[PDB]
Amino acid sequence: LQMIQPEKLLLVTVGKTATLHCTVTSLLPVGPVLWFRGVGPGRELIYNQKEGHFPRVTTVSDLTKRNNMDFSIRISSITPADVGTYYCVKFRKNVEFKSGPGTEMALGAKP
Amino acid sequence: LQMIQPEKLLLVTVGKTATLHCTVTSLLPVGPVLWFRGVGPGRELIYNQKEGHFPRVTTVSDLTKRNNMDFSIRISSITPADVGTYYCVKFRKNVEFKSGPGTEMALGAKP
Repeated sequence: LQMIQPEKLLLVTVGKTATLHCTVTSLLPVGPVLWFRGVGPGRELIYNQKEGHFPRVTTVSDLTKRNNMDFSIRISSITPADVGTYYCVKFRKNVEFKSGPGTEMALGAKP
Repeated sequence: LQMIQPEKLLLVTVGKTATLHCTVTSLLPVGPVLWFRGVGPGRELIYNQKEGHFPRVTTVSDLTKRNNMDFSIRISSITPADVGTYYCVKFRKNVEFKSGPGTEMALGAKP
């Protein structure tokens, strides 16, 4: 199982919706995929399919589909507060199993 | 009519599929949306819905839908040759009507 995050970095501007791409290369082992900003114990939960309310986040694909492998998310209304590295992380049934390499979100000036 | 490209820059690595996002804020005037790499007379056509064959390119949404406003594309198999600024451009029936601000694709080292 690999957690693929094709984009190392996104440069976004304030107000935009940013899409963070993540794919899994295997449907087993069984477990949820979570999104976090940062690593280590202080990291922030960004999305959990399993449960919770994430009003700024939507999923590109239907995570409840049996053979879904797309864990990409859209985060709306980006502010300077959102800069960081976002990790797509697979858990086993929970304990962390594998993490993606992270996608850095950086903030840029409007054209 | 605005041509929105939320991401100023994508840092991608070799072999990845990169997604270039573009949305139009209006369905009129009538005309096709093309993708180019670069600006000016020397610019390279990257995608044309109207016609042509672009084996490395797929569209995120169905461009033949009446009320489609999503002109985002996926370019597979990125190499250093793909670095540049990609512009989503609306034509009128053709003459260029409006361009997006461009999304730069840069190449990064693998994690």
